[PDB]
Amino acid sequence: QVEALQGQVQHLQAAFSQYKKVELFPNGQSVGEKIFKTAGFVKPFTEAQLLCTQAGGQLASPRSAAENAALQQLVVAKNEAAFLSMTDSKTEGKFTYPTGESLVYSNWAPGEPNDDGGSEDCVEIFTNGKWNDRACGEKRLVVCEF
Amino acid sequence: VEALQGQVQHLQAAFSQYKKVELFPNGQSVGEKIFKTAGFVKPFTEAQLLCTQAGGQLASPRSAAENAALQQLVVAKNEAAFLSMTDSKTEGKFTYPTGESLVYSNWAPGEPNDDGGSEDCVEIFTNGKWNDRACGEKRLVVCEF
Amino acid sequence: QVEALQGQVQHLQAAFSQYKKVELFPNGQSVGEKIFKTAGFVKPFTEAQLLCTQAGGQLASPRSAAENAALQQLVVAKNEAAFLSMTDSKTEGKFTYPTGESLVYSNWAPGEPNDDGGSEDCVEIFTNGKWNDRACGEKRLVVCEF
Ligand SMILES: OC[C@H]1O[C@H](O)[C@@H](O)[C@@H](O)[C@@H]1O
Ligand SMILES: OC[C@H]1O[C@H](O)[C@@H](O)[C@@H](O)[C@@H]1O
Ligand SMILES: OC[C@H]1O[C@H](O)[C@@H](O)[C@@H](O)[C@@H]1O
Ligand SMILES: [Ca+2]
Ligand SMILES: [Ca+2]
Ligand SMILES: [Ca+2]
Ligand SMILES: [Ca+2]
Ligand SMILES: [Ca+2]
Ligand SMILES: [Ca+2]
Ligand SMILES: [Ca+2]
Ligand SMILES: [Ca+2]
Ligand SMILES: [Ca+2]
Ligand SMILES: [Ca+2]
Repeated sequence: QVEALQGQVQHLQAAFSQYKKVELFPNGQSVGEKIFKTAGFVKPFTEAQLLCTQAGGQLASPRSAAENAALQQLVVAKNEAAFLSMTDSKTEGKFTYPTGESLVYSNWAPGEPNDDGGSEDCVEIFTNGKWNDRACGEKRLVVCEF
Repeated sequence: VEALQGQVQHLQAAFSQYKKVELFPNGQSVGEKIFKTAGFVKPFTEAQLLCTQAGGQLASPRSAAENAALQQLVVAKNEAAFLSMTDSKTEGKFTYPTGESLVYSNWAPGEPNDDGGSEDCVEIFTNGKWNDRACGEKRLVVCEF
Repeated sequence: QVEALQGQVQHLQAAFSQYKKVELFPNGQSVGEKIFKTAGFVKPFTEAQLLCTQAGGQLASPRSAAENAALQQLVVAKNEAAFLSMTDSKTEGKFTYPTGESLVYSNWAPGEPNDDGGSEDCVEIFTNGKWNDRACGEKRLVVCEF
């Protein structure tokens, strides 16, 4: 019986693995156990953030060079800089994930973050993978992670 | 017979993650039903063909809960969508594709009104309310699975 | 534990069967054990090929009338001719799959392939389903198989 129930499960694993690859083409990227997926359009930080959380995930939060490179592929493909989840709204100069935890990785472009105009508390990632603090009111590519 | 339970556990976790990814950003889950928009507009007939060939049917909200779920997609695309119901067989009596009569409705004030004497299809607005409309018009294609 | 486990697998099978239909709508077509999926946009051959391979698949390669007809439904729906994976770049006049093996099926339009202008080594499929050898530098609908 187990011999049969397992043949059912392994058949399922096979079909599921194929559908996973199909799902990620062409708006997603898998890295480790995390999955980045772009919505394809642009929006202000607040709305971008609400879209991701309501979908059961959150805004892209690269925690390593590999994750950042994975996210960059999506930005490059859509040719639109994207918003990350991190902000320094609570304490100027100190960026944190939505959980309040401090960054464990960063890829700031030379000269950033600079809080230009005295009001750049959000983060965007360029097609070259570098980060820049930007005003939360600007519209950027929406990319969520799951 | 335990390493098999380990596989099922891994599958449940992975499949659960994949479901969320799939629904973003064009689908809405509610109960055992799934609404998904194609992202473009089409006349009723073509819109209906697209859903049936895909193994489903045009959105058919049967409760305040399903309508709210469907409303989220319409609002997201800012484009009214077609429902599956029509009164083309018997004017004034809207039915599902199967044939049964509506078990739920959310008509806007004064609707349905067969305006111009030619509105046998139904569209749902960004506000969730329904309006009977000419089937030849082009509206957001949303199917249910 | 079996009865409780048989219930889980049954639930998984039911949920998966539903999600396969959801996934294929509206850019995919399933035929046999193969799945065709269009990215929705056009690109030259080299760019198209890279996109599919990096996603873990390859450009559409219909190996039968059934597969070709399924691929045709996508091209018709997007109203855009697509690139297939085969080319005769190595040996002029001899089309092969990415693996180098010879074609086991073809659906050439009358008179094709004609290596027009002596520079057509790629293949495109029209909305009517026929094939035509074309210059790889042209932009065509991107469709991958998994
Ligand atoms: O528009 C804001 C933007 O302007 C320039 O590009 C730079 O000073 C950036 O650091 C800054 O974020
Ligand atoms: O244009 C048709 C449309 O006009 C108005 O919006 C209303 O009378 C609707 O009931 C009707 O369907
Ligand atoms: O030149 C592009 C195209 O022109 C005509 O349609 C035919 O000769 C085709 O074989 C050729 O590929
Ligand atoms: Ca999908
Ligand atoms: Ca500040
Ligand atoms: Ca700041
Ligand atoms: Ca800056
Ligand atoms: Ca009528
Ligand atoms: Ca009517
Ligand atoms: Ca009306
Ligand atoms: Ca040649
Ligand atoms: Ca040639
Ligand atoms: Ca030719």
